[PDB]
Amino acid sequence: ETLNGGITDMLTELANFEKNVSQAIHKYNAYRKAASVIAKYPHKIKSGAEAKKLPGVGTKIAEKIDEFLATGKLRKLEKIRQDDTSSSINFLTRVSGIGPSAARKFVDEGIKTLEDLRKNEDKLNHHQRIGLKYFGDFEKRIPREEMLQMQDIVLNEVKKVDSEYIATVCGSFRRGAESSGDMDVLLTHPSFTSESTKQPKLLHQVVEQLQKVHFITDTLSKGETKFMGVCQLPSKNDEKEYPHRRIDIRLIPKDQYYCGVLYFTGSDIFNKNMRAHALEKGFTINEYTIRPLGVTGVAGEPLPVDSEKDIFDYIQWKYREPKDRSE
DNA sequence: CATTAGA
DNA sequence: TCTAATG
Ligand code: NA
Ligand code: NA
Repeated sequence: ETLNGGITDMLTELANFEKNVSQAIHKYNAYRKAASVIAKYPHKIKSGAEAKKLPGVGTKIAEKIDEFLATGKLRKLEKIRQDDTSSSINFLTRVSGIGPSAARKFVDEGIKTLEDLRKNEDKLNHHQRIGLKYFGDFEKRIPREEMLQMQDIVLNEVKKVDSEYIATVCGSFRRGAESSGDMDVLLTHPSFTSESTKQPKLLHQVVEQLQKVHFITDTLSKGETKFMGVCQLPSKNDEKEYPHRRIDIRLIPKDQYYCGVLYFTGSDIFNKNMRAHALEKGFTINEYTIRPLGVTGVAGEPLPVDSEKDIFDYIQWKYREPKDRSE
């Protein structure tokens, strides 16, 4: 956590680099397990050798450990950091739409800068057009103060269209968070669950609603169960307009909400942990259900969930307010 | 890890 | 169809 730090940090820098600038999935994956393992290690790694005894700890990495140990640096690290090309890839990637693959290809052609990107908005697809457009607003944090604003409105039309809908705004937002990156609406309806062959409209109707009023301003992607877009809070009585916000709304069988909700609310640690517990407690937890464990090794049969509680109760735990789902 | 664009 | 990008 801090004794293993530099090494893990360097190693991660290292993986990441292969993965993006290069297309070295393997090495990348090498750097990572190592980074994983050296990380677990209970002692100060004092040399490559010591490190090396580890699993996944090859000669190439160990070698890298020494140089890092001896001098507070690493050439290859220094070299890459410098690399205008590699820098370019890292950068372009921030555009929402742009991944490593496109990142390379773009560079290839010579689009390294934002400006470049613009000059060639044609080379870009709708997703990346928008990504490009709201580049600033997309990088910006979301004050909870706004979160409430957005949350508010959302619930309004939701109910507006059909009183029957149920939306929850999952994430850190839900976990008290002074700020969030994007809003996550989990949605369901009773007229939709596990079997009941959809009602795509269900998603549709609302998106439409949200748009109708001007909350939704752009569609990044809309499928029959996962809408991915942009939104914005009415710019008041002028002088102050709102940043374009990332928004995602997903449909869900009313028969899987709570777990889903449970789940997407986190935190990542709380989940894991809770999850780990449900195991002792003879269960199985996952994004959609909760199954009773059978001795043979495994088992099925999704226990019925009406609220975040049911799940709790099931595993017989203390209902934890989202507030304190921190871990 | 599953869902959507796209080509 | 596969292959990329999101989360
Ligand atoms: Na080894
Ligand atoms: Na990106």
